[PDB]
Amino acid sequence: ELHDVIVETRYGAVRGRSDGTVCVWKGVPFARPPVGPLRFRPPEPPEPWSGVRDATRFGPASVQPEDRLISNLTGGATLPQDEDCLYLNIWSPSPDGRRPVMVWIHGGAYLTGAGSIPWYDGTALAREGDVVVVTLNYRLGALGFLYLEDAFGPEFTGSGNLGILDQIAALRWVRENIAAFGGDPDRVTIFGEAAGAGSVGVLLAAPAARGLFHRAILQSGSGALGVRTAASAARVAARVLQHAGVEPGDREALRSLPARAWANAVAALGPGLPLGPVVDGTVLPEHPMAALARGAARDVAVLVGVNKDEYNLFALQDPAWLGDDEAALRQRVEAVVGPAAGRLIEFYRSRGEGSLGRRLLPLMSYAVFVRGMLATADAQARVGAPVWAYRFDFETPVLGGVLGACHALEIPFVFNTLDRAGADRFTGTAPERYAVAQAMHRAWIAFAREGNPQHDGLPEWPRYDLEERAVMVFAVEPRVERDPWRAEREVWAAAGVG
Amino acid sequence: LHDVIVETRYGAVRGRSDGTVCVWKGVPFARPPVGPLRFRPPEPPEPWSGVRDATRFGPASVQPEDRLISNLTGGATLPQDEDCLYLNIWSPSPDGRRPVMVWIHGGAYLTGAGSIPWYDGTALAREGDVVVVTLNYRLGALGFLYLEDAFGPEFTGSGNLGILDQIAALRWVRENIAAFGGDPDRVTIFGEAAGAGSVGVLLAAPAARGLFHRAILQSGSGALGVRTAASAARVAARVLQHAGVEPGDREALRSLPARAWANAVAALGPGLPLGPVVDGTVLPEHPMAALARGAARDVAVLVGVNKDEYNLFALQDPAWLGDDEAALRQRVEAVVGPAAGRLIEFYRSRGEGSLGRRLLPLMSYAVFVRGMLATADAQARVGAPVWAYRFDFETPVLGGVLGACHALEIPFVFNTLDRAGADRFTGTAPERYAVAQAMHRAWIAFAREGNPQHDGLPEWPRYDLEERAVMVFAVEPRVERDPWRAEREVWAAA
Amino acid sequence: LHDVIVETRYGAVRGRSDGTVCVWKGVPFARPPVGPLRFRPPEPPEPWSGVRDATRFGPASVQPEDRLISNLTGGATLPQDEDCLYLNIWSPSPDGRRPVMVWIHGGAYLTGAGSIPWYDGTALAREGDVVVVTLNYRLGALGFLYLEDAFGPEFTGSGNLGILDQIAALRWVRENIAAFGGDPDRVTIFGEAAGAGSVGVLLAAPAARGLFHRAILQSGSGALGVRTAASAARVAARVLQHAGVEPGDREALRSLPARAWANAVAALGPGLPLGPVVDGTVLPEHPMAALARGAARDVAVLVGVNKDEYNLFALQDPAWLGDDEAALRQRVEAVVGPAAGRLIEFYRSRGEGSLGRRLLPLMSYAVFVRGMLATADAQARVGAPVWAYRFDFETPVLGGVLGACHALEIPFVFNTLDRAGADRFTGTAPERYAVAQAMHRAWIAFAREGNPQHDGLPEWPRYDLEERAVMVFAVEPRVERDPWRAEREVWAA
Amino acid sequence: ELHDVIVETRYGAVRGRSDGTVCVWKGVPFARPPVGPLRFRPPEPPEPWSGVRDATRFGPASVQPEDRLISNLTGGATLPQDEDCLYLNIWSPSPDGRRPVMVWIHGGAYLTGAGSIPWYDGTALAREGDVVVVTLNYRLGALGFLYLEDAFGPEFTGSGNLGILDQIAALRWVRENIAAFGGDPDRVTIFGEAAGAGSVGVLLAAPAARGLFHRAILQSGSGALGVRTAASAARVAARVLQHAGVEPGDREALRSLPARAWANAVAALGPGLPLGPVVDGTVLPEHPMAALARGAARDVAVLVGVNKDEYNLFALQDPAWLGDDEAALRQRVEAVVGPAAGRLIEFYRSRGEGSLGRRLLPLMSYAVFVRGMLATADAQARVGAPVWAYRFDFETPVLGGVLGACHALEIPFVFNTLDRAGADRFTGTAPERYAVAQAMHRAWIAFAREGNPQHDGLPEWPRYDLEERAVMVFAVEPRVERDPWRAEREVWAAA
Ligand SMILES: Nc1ccc(Cc2ccc(NC(=O)OCCCCO)cc2)cc1
Repeated sequence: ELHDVIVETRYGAVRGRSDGTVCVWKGVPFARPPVGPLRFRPPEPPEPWSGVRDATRFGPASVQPEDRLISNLTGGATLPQDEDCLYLNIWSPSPDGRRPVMVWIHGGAYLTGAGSIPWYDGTALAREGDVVVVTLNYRLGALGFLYLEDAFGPEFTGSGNLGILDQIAALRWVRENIAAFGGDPDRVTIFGEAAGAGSVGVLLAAPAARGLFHRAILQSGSGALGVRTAASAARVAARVLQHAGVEPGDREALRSLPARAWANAVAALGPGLPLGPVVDGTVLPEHPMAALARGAARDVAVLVGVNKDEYNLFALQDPAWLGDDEAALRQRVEAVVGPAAGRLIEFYRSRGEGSLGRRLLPLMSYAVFVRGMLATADAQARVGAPVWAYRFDFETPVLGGVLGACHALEIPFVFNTLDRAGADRFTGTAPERYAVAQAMHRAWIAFAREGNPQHDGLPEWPRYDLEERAVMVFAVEPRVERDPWRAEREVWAAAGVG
Repeated sequence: LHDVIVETRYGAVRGRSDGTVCVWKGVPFARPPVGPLRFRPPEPPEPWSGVRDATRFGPASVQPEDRLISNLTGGATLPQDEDCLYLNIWSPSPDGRRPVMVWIHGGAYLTGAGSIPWYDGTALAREGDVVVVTLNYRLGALGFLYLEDAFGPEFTGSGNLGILDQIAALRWVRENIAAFGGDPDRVTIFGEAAGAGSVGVLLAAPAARGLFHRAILQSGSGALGVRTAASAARVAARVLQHAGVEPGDREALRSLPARAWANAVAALGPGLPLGPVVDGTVLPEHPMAALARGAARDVAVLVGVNKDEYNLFALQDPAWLGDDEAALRQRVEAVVGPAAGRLIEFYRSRGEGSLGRRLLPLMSYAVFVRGMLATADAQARVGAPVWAYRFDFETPVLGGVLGACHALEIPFVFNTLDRAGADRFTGTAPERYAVAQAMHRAWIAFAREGNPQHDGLPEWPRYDLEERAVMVFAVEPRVERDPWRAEREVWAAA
Repeated sequence: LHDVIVETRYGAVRGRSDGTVCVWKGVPFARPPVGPLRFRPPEPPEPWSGVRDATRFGPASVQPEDRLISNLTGGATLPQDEDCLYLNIWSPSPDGRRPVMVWIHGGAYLTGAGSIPWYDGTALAREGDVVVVTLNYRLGALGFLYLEDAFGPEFTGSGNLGILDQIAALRWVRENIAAFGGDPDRVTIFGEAAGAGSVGVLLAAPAARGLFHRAILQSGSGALGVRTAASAARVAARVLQHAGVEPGDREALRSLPARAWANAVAALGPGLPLGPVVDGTVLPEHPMAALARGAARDVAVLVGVNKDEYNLFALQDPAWLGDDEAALRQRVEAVVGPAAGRLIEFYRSRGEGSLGRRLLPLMSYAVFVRGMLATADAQARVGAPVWAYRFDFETPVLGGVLGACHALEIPFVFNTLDRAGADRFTGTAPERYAVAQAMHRAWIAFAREGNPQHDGLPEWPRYDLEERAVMVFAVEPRVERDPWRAEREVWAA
Repeated sequence: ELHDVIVETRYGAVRGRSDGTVCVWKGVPFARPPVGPLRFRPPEPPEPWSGVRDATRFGPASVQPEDRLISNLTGGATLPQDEDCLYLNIWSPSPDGRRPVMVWIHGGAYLTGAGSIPWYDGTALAREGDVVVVTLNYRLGALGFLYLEDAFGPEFTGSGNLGILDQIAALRWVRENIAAFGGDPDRVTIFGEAAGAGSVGVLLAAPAARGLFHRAILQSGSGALGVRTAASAARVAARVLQHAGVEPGDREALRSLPARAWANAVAALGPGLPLGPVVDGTVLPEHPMAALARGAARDVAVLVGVNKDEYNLFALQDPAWLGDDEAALRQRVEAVVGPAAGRLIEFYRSRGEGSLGRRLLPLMSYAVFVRGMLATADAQARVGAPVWAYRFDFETPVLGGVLGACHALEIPFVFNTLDRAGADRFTGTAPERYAVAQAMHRAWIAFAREGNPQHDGLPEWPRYDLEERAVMVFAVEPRVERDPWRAEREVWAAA
């Protein structure tokens, strides 16, 4: 029942596949392959081709270190990978028409992820919403985010944010090329999770990105999340360069090094967030939250949210977050909040259950996730942009119930990909989950369509405002909660850090 | 007893009437799925000259001997054939446009038939002035074998062949029920267990749209048994290996004796191996996703469970009478997996007596209750009329170990308590007859007027998110609001 | 606290006594294997005149971070250098001739040090009047990279540089131990996990013979981590490609920073890539084949495992705690291959909890339990004295999922429960003191008397094929006969 | 009538009082007063005195916090305190004779208590048992158990165990001088309750205590109970020093600070047992359970036991133990047992009857009390030391019987001091208490004199061993029950 659909981009015709209800194009190039001279340089428009370019198979992902997250609790796979990775994938109802478009930037801490990830499959989104879904690749890790301005001078300006430049390039392709695949360029929605949600925050600042997207969705991330100063990023690059063996100012060595050595050279740094968005002063002139506050996205409508137990996912990576040892927990908190650690540890210890660490995870959830979201939601209300806010409370039962409503759990609900690549393992197989999944997926569609996420599956969902801070909670029973983090908002306001 | 002859679109059929009710039995709604037609979508029956007998039941679908209730009950093995696609009609008279009740029997998608005496429509027909139809759908591998991997796209819908027969039966009812005195614009489908599981699929199924206006789900839901295509594809290979049919061998697929499929499927073991599959054609999406979206907003639904669903299965596996900690824990994990430990902890503390007895509500909640409650709330949110029930009448038999077990409610709705072997299942208590009537008239009311309210019952509000009123079937009937409130939270949270 | 000066064959070294025990730290037993000495067999240090400080620990071998244990211990980054060939001596007095216990640490041949606090020999020395040596050996590529094909004949034996270092430390102990209060002819070698894996190699290795009279194997065997020459070359070729050293590029090989080798090992991926190699010289044949022939017929053995070793590795991979069969099948099949179907079926029926949790014994048996019993069988069959143990004390951490996890016995054996964050590893139960003492004292009695029996324990029979008696450590010590009889049947067939 | 009886200690003559059946000396110093310079120093033998010293009145208690848990229920007045607190009290039938000696080390969590408290009154034991009874004061709180070896350097080594050192000084005094008061120095039994029992357990680990006792009784406490590691005590000492306003290395601040200020600083740390015996590596070379496991007390014969509802006393402090609030109860349990909390609560909830807190109270009894008893008892049996186990099941009916057989209830029973001020309120007024007391009062007497607690008022009382795990139950009808804690020992060990 699968049939071909052939469409011509400005650069060339591509052959994709349709069953008559949805068309899918995979591995469509939105930029020139960023290799050789183009490596550590911004994306350029793709080179034109004669003939019909095959889009039946997914394009190779950016060279990345292995992430246990994909392998351990998802069957997942080791992603097929290549330095020539600048490809996008399209799901759309029909090439005739002008449907709203949803543009997905994946997370994974700026080190991992792909648009091709099975749970990001756009078949359900395209069918349900009468919308177009695009997933794209952006350069990751050292090849994507190494800040070489201090190390290698002006020729590497913007090197800190080349992945962001990749996301900008893909958005330009959407505005330039999406019509051929059945989309409307004036109703484009960008949505991302984790590092992708960070990327959306950065995109919201970037003057270069302006006018590529009316609406943005930031899931389990914010413009604060992972963003770096030029100096901090310059030091990281030197540590990275040293593992690579590349002396600063050595152009021959930087091109010569194998891409896999670049992935490993970052991997040697150790667990955490070694690379992120850089405030380089060109691509990112200022901190994204600073630009957010000044009103850069006042015209843009934004939907932003977090999961109830955000940091709990990382306990799988770092098992100390289960122990009761007080000294170590302080050390982890110190890195997050610095000198204010003493004040916050005292507050959170009283609340919650279990070991001190179990009670401390909400502190971590707030600092990394909730603080960014609340700042994001608050900033928009002042500037007058319509904004809606959510918390994902659906809890996976696997691994004892320690995870709860953890980081990355919410993705199958938005994409309606519960059945995709045996997701049930991560979230469980409870029948109620379809209802909440349908509630979130249709809300996102509703937001992408009319700038209002309301639909019939959900109770009346009010706009987020400074006064009442209404939050829609996705759970087995959805409800709207006003200022749910008020205690957390105020304590962080008084503890010097918020 | 006088003969009654009716005309279907395909031919005349001869039935029987006692002057109160007319019964037509083994009326064929589809062509025999044999030879080339085997493992293929249902086809219209071949026209016959003459008046075809509708006095005798057709053969049942080929089945293993389950004997779960039959060992307790007087019940005996049904005659079986692959040519089993027949429906049975009881009606007061062929004249008229009465409300129609279409019954989907349970048995876990693997056993049962419309010919089972418990599904006799005489009582429903006489009391409520409706036409009641009972039907056969294809069971097991011949009904539900997912062959798309083995033989490719050509056998699309193999996963849902039994549901397609139900649709064909529903299409037949629109064509022919007028001839027997039913109104095709008033068709209600009602089922128990796997029957109810099929009912939830029908609310999703696009091809079923407009073949019915109402649904009744007993001890089952569209959550029950439904599998993904990948999950269904793996099950087929195990059945084929026991069958000894190579994937891609069409001749061997046809050459194989029909009985071999029952053995091949049965050898795999207890569970819900086969059920409706979310293949994307018959079932485009999981049945539960359709309920939330409001696909069944048109349909008035009556959904419920028995008070002690899981006790029935103790007849094969007797641990549930015991206090033994180790055995009960392992059983819980098989059904609910990672939540078992904590779930066991919550249920142990409530109630009295043995651990198994305290644990059985957990298992009732996992298998049956969860689907029923999700159905009602999806309907409540979209505002479709929904009523909920719990059946609390318990059987005295077996020392009361069953209580209000799975499948006990069947004679109560059908007013067939005095049918053979029903009382062995239900006991012979005098109080049971009023209980059967109280459910029965609310069942009749739901088909006839869309509201199950009647004089025997207290006021029964529609199910809503806020109050979640549920009618409790008991010697003294009462509405209980949000009876599952405490249990709802713990499954969702930690 | 006073300085103590003690004279080794190579030089004077300055230790310290609290009045009860004397400790020497950071005593060099070989020339630092740097520069030209890098990737070469260990050589005795150049002698020095005068007094060197031996109050401070030597540098550890360069190693990847052990996040799994380091989170539980909390320890800062380990000071590390290619110049890492140091051992540490605990003695009641430099005067005397006591039996000697020489410790080889685990860490999968890439990580660890003698400087790790759990291995502190004071409690054994103070309680047992024994000399304890803890040592560092070259780790990772600098210890175990097979370079014979890649860089030619200068690197004969390069697979076993870390094993050669252990022998060199044992030679230095032989000549110099009398000076530290040891008897150079009463030496028991004991290790855990990869340390016991080296012990198994030592029992097999011809050159090791006579450097030790007794062996203790905890959670390890001569099978552990050992690669055929063929397997080692395959892993070795990968490392250079990661490293960016071309084969034959000798100067780049010597010039490359030691940290860069460790990064290259991490790039190969998770597992046990590096280990002792059957090069035909250091290891003429496989340790288990040599043990069966009688190569270690002289050596007396105490051999054992913990009850639930593999639970620890579930922290890295939660699939073992989860029910996801395909990953578990991929995980189980990779070590046992075709046999896993039945084994997975065999284990599935028995036990409690998740499929992976029920499957966890399968991995424990494949990696540890089988090698232990193979080692014990050979020593009994050849006529060597051998004793067998199982450690059943359970950690309460992480909801008690770890149970008697891998390495749990280490604080009990050394009686280092008081050391920082050991109680985090072991919990706060008082019973542990009594369990530690049972482990503590029988380890002492095996070194001193050659028999693990002591008055606190019930009758401990020698492991033999007839009864297969194994002493079971728990809150109440008991002997269980043929405890794995059921599991032995299934694995063979 | 009370008339003077005069005996001369090595340090001088003492004037005590005889009723013609029992002689008592109060306020006898076994060490020079640890005040000023002697503060934070090991006890020093008293300077000898010429003359007849007044021993008619009890000596001052160690400076200690107020007690309300039992003091409010019974009615105790505020204890007289002074930094000069090192005094002991002797009960003896006559200065003539060679009796066995029972020396009592009181509980109070190393912060409170005294030997002079009426419940420990030794009159009945001497009169009934022909034994010498000594009760003593040891420095408490900050002065007793602060570990200053790290904070203040070598001069304060062993400061963590001064209270333990105070007890040792008294035992030496007993060895040298007890024959003067009509006792035998080599037939000495030490006995202690709660923290007192901890002191007895700890003393078994300490080398100097060896030979100062021949037998030991540990009641509702253990060598694990309250004992802190060198780092942990250093943690508390650092917290104590900050609260005190004493800079590390400032001896002037250390000496100058008022004793109450030492008590006030400790209170500010918050609820629990901040101070306790320290494994300093001098006084305490090893953990007492390690010392038992090594066999250090293999020759010492021990009698050890617990009460049925030890932790119920704490219900008076915290009503949650009567309440059904799960979240609050779990946090108190979690603080103690950490990761192990969840499974044991399931086990404990599975057993028992009544409220959630009621089911969680035995959890705290076993963790804090029962497991410590068993570790001591189990260690003793292994080395071949004679050991005996008991359980006291008599329940107080006060405040609705919710306390049951609470912690410390046996104390008046052991001494047969039920009529002493404030004891009837704690035990109730049932007639059955005397019958249970007589068997309990006499069992301690018989063990001290003969090393065996057996006597006629009790049924045949088997030695506790690992094989049978026999435990004598004291009740209105006393009975032997075997392995009464069987379920807990397995569940606590196993999973
Ligand atoms: N991913 C992975 C899988 C299996 C193994 C097997 C293994 C691990 C360790 C040892 N021996 C050892 O090193 O003992 C200390 C435990 C590791 C702490 O660094 C043996 C086999 C290792 C890593």
